[PDB]
Amino acid sequence: MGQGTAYAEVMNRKVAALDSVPPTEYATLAADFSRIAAVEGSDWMAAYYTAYCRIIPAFGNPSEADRLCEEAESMLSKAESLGGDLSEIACLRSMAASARLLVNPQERWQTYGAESSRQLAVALEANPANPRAYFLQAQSLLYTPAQFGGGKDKALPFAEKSVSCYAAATVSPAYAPHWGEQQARQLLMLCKAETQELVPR
Repeated sequence: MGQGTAYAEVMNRKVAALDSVPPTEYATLAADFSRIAAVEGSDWMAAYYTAYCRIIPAFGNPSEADRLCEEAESMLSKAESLGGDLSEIACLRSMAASARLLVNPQERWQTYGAESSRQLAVALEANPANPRAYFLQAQSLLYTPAQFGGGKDKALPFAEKSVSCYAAATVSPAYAPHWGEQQARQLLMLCKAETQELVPR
């Protein structure tokens, strides 16, 4: 609709639909972000979203999660090469390892779990204020099968951390990633399961 020709505007519409559209349909959008990245005038963010659109359905697609990881990883590498936010792409990389882990959630812990953990450490180091970095940490710790010495107990500060960050998350310029906001919020309930009565005020 209209010539547009603006990198930010093209992404603004795509990102807005991205939240609304089912994760299965990310395949359509991944291609578009990739198309944007191929053309000049694009930024690392286009690569970020391209990988994102592959990684999210990867969790629900163990059939070729590893193969789609290859595409996502290459795009992520481009983001890293350009000099974009390391933490944001680190978060995507940890998820990719996690998605591959789901194929065999009994033996993949040693390698893929480690990959996710390694990337998360990178995410926290790169951007210590990153909500997604804490979110993934809380999620990983919550669902830790005692392998990493985790548990909801260790996910307690991480779940609250990510949520606390979203509270101040103004979001800029506009097409900045909104994903994980709702997930972190519900994750906290899962992480604490405090269920403390607080109706009276």
